[PDB]
Amino acid sequence: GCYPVPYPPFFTCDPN
Repeated sequence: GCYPVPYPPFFTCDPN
């Protein structure tokens, strides 16, 4: 699952 974040990178993704 990937969701937006405040701190860069703005793209986050889980290890699963």
